[PDB]
Amino acid sequence: SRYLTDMTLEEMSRDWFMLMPKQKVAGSLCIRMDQAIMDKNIILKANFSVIFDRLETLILLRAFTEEGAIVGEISPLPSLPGHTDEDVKNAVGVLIGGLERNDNTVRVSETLQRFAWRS
Repeated sequence: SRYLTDMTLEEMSRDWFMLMPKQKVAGSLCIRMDQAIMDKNIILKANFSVIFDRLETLILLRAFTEEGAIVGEISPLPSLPGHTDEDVKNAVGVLIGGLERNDNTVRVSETLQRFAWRS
């Protein structure tokens, strides 16, 4: 599989904090985000494996503000016996929705919007 990423090697490994922590689990993927963050522009970016540009498995997804700070993450449990597009889609619905309720403008990367929004 090729690793396909919307974020750099630095960004995908960068550690972060939440001023107001929130967790919800959808798709058996843990969505973690900072509820304090409001009105900002955010880009959702992922790091995942693909087999010839078709998603195999999400590895990690992070939401970055225009300030460059990570303000959210979607991470699978490292113990799922399979993976579906629907899992990632439902989890992206949690993260976009929480940010949107906090009035943020939410952008989605080129590949993420295919398998987690158009699917």
